[PDB]
Amino acid sequence: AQRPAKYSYVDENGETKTWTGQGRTPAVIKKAMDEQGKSLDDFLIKQ
Repeated sequence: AQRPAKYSYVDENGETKTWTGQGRTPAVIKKAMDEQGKSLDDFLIKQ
């Protein structure tokens, strides 16, 4: 608990849908790969 699941991303809404729960793959990762990793580190918000 009290730890990041794996990563996060936005798509349907401006809010983070999150990878776990019901994100998995293939999903938003398609667009990320299409734009050539436009959110590699940005997935987990801003460092």
